[PDB]
Amino acid sequence: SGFRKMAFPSGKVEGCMVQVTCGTTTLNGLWLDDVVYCPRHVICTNPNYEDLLIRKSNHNFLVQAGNVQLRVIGHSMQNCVLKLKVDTANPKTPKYKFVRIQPGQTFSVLACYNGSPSGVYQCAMRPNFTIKGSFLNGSCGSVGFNIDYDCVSFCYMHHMELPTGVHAGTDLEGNFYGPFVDRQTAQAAGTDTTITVNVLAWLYAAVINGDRWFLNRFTTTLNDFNLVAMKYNYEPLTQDHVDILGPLSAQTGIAVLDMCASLKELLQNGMNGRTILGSALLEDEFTPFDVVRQCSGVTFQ
Amino acid sequence: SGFRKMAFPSGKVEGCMVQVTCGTTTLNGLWLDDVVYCPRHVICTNPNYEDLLIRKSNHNFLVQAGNVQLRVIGHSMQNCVLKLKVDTANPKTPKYKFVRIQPGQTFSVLACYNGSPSGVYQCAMRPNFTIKGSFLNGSCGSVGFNIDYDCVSFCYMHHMELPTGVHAGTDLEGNFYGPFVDRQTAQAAGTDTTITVNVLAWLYAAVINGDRWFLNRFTTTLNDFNLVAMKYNYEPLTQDHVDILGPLSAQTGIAVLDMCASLKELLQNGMNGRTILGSALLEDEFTPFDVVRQCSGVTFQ
Ligand SMILES: *CCC(=O)N(CCC(N)=O)NC(=O)[C@H](CC(C)C)NC(=O)[C@@H](NC(=O)OCc1ccccc1)C(C)C
Ligand SMILES: *CCC(=O)N(CCC(N)=O)NC(=O)[C@H](CC(C)C)NC(=O)[C@@H](NC(=O)OCc1ccccc1)C(C)C
Repeated sequence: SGFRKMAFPSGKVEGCMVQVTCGTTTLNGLWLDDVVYCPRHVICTNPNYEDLLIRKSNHNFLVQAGNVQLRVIGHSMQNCVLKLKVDTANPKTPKYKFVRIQPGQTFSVLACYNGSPSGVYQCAMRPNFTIKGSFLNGSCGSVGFNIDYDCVSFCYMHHMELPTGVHAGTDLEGNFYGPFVDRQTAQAAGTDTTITVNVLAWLYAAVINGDRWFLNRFTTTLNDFNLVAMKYNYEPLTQDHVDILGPLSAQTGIAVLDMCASLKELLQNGMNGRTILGSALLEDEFTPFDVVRQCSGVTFQ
Repeated sequence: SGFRKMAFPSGKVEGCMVQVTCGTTTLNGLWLDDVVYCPRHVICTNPNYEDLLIRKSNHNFLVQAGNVQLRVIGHSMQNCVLKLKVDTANPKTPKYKFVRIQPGQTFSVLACYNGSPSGVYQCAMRPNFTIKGSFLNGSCGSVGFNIDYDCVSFCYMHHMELPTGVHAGTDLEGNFYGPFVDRQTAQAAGTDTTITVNVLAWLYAAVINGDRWFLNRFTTTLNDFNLVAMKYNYEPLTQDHVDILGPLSAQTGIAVLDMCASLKELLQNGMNGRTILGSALLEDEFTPFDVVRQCSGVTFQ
């Protein structure tokens, strides 16, 4: 027992991280097979990146993999990522896929500086397509991922920090999550919501772990719950959401709509001093899969 | 910016994890050079472990390192750990040290099942020598660690779960943290406290990240603060604690005793609906070093 914001082991990703330097810009690069993927704003000197990239050579790009020079033999822009063809394949390349995630889904971030792993932490993709990350200068190029047995599902690469301290990047094809662009404009995250199905998943994590004080005798229809959800800036709850909670429902014996009734009183009455899994807030950054994995015993290799 | 419960990259530890099986017990083993360290209750069949270990052979112990058999050529008890001498050194052994930590200090846990990494998360050693971990059956043998440049400071190996859902283990010499033993008795964690210097470190993390609403014009002496600390089951604050916060003090310009005054009103008045770094609680599982590392940019390799 216990419940913790837990990341995937980072070792498979640590082996793909590299330092890309061209001009006076240094950022992080992701090395898979013979390509280094990195943010295109590593390119020298409002920008017309196609224009600025024709102006570059291969030798402009200094790729450090630990202590080893990586000779770039080609380059190419893919949306907002750069793809640097190097003469050596990464012998540590894990099995991988580039998969775009939905808001509501979570991933682990390996924050990196100068191609060196710094820390690992778990995030979710916010309804407004930002992420509440932890990133300093030089962190761009650091990737978000999930593991599924032995396969690394790369889903995010980090690009910029928005004025609210939240973070914006792209999937690994260079397509930004959300209405964000890799320049300097007055960009701001849009109004965010709470991920209802994630909060419900976490209430089931609380019940699996013996926290039951918020449980209750009441029930409610889907439509009535949803009337209280929007009132509190919570995402609508769909029937699929309810089916995805089925396993947690059936394991704890609490009907999904019954757990909704409890979320209703929690939203309407607050938490009256108590805590749920050591939190005084309704946590929304655990999916039903995260809960089932942490409270069943699933591994990865 | 941002502030997140961040772990060290786990890759260096992932490479040391192995599955130890003897009898019908399977747990996790830590493979460094030619020794596998593991909890001694892997031993077969209230126990007199010296008695039960003379009754074992080397071949009793099945060590799996991924897909590879590891031949045990010797064994030995060290307090509550077992040391299994194997015929092959771990070529992935990082530079390491076995260091015992103090309550108040933090570490990253690589939870493992059957010798396979499952997740990584950040913990602290509670004042009562437990840890609020996240562990299921078969997790014992999983280690806690810190990284310092390239060196892995192993500090914890996990052994058991206490009735409150909190966790107890040993440093890597087999000496338990706290008055806990590796058998089945009516053991229970003792009354815990809050790590004051850690909460103050986190208030500075909040101020470094733009959360300032709890700041205030007031000051207080050390003795007066400590009168309010004990009243709220908070650890006493020593002068050394204040010196260890010096850098955070000097970086934000807020005197340590001034930050104490703010912690006083927070304890006495609560948080009045607001949140600090996205928490509705006063967090105590970040040390001053954790804050400085996350809000300066430090890496490890
Ligand atoms: C690649 C460098 C890096 O490490 N970045 C991540 C920084 C972080 N803390 O997440 N990325 C940047 O520093 C980028 C570099 C550009 C070439 C993309 N710049 C930023 O993220 C700035 N943010 C920003 O400009 O957002 C748009 C904006 C501009 C003006 C007013 C409001 C919003 C940030 C200030 C460093
Ligand atoms: C090594 C097996 C393992 O995975 N463990 C970690 C379990 C966990 N969730 O952290 N360890 C155990 O299961 C140990 C095995 C013993 C051989 C050490 N057992 C426990 O942790 C039990 N806890 C326990 O007995 O605590 C003492 C106690 C006994 C009776 C009443 C109150 C307290 C636990 C019930 C599995």
